[PDB]
Amino acid sequence: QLPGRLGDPSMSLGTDPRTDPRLAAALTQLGLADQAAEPPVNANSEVADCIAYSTAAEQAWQTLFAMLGSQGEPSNPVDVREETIKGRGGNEIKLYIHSPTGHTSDSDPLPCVVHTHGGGMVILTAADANYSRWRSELAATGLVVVGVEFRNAAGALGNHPFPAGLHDCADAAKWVASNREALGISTLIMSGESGGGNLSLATTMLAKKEGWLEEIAGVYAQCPYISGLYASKPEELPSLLENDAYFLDMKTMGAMVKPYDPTGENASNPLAWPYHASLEDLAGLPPHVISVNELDPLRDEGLAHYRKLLKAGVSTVGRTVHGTCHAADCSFVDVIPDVYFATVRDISAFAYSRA
Amino acid sequence: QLPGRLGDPSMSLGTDPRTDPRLAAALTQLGLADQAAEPPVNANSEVADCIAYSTAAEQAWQTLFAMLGSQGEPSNPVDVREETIKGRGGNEIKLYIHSPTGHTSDSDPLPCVVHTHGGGMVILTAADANYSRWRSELAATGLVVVGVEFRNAAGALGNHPFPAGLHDCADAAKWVASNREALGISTLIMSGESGGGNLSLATTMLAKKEGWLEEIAGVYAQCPYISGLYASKPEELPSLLENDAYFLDMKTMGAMVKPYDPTGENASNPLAWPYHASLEDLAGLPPHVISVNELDPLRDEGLAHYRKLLKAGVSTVGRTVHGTCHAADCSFVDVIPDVYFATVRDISAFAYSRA
Repeated sequence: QLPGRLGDPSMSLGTDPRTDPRLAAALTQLGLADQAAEPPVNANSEVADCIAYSTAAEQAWQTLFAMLGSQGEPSNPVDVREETIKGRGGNEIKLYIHSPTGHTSDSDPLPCVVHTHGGGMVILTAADANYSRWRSELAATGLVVVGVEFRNAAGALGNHPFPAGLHDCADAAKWVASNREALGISTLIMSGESGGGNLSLATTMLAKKEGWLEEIAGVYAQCPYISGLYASKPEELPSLLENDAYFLDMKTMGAMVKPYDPTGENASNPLAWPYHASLEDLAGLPPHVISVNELDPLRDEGLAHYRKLLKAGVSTVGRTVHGTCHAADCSFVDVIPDVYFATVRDISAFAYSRA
Repeated sequence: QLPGRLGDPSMSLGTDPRTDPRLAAALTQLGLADQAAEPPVNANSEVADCIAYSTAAEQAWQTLFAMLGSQGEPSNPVDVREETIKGRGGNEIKLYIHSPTGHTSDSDPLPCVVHTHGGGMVILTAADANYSRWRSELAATGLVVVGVEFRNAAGALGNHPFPAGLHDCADAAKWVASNREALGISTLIMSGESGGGNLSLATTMLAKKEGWLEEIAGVYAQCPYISGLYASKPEELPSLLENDAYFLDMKTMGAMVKPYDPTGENASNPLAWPYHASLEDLAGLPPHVISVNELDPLRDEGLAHYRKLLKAGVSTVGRTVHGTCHAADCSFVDVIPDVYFATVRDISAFAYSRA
């Protein structure tokens, strides 16, 4: 039998023999083990209706993710402070700066992660408890972690289509790069998951285009949401069928593409959807790690991009995190702590390896 | 198209779109990118002929690994010393002990890895350049690494069938566990690849059987060679077909099973072939990481074991290393250094996480 829904169309995260049983049990309690429901909007819906749907959904997702993340704290003490910087267009960008307690500009410099959160570039915020927890767990390993509060296509921080969020992430990375002494940092890597994996990849491609690529020492992109092809069911990406409605569903994602690119004119623009990068777009980029989730419909576009990076001559490591739905290793610290912390340690070790 | 030879029976490491192109290029120059040849012996061959073949094959593998493994040294200085201990039956077991230069019994204790090398439990030695390099690279991250020179079923260190090598690995681990102060170590994990993945898993199961399980804080098993089913195409293990003759040839491994278990009486003994463990056999084991290679015919038995460990309630992380043939991340340091060191960092971080 072929895996997932290729072998059994009725299969779900709750019934798939590949799911980590601890995660399956937690998903069942959250109502997320069964196949995701069909949404009232899709890729053919009007932009305004796609925006409204995403905006209406945001709080419920925030509530769910927060409870995964608010019930504890890192083993080592961490400080968080806020800084506001100016975007290229004059907008104010909030940064959440996480560091080990006692770390100052007089300390031995630590590696830095510029963190770009998920939510499909459309919803969720850096202030959300799951993302704050993630940045603090990273900082606790001996890192300065900068959480970018970038503009979103919808929701509380909307409504700002591509390239607004990308520009904010780029401007934040540039600020970090020009404030190394003040932050007490050595090198800088971009990292994030899902829509944030997209933004970390795209920020680095943009740095190349803008002549500041040397500031970025590496990229650790988790479960990247990078094809934009969820409405088109491309044959080259079987995971879209195999794991459809495993937390994420094609129809919902197809609707969520629209707020990011309302005209559709960026469907093959690598800065909007990195999966579409040419070798030339990637040439000369610093080392990358691409980390995908086994039971994720986005798995194959992440792995395809991993292969593209290699073809372009980029130093690239590719990792599948087994037993996990989309982004589970970024959030489910109370249920699969071994998996969660394996990823935290991997990202931190990678950051250290670039210094 | 289905992946690898499932979609195209003529596919090889050299033509598979999944292969890391750096690895593909290196294999092509070595003449090892094409499908591996049909062996002169198989599972139907007399045991004596399988032993003779295995013994004859050892030199070719050693020569290949020597060139991959001796051309450099760790970034941090490492000392190596030798200690000889007594096995339970009275044989002498050589240990290669690698540590950061300056590390003594008076230093702050470091985590320890007891390393069990590959070679299908039949060939290769701890003194081989690739294994020495691996242990030194691990030590360079801040570890004491103990390389066990266990008895083999064939070759220079033969001919000792199951359970000889297993007993040697167990006895080495017990010695390390009884000499923590002298070695300057905190915790110890078992780690190794392929046949050494088997031995690390089996050593830990034997510790459970013998009541000294508490001494082992974790297990990091790479590309484990654990089913013993290479002659038969079990349908639950599609990778055996998908990636057959990618570096490893399954008909060949069917022959190499025989020196380990000449009577065949241990084919479903979990201490010889951990894939056959029951849920009760695995209950109570300490945390595991199972790390498989994407383009490895052994991939699926490793992943199956990962899932069984979880079903038995063991804390388990599962990782696929993409772009790689069997064990490539353990040896091809000059060709895919980012992948090689990603694994070194992962093992070390796991060891630290148990202390």
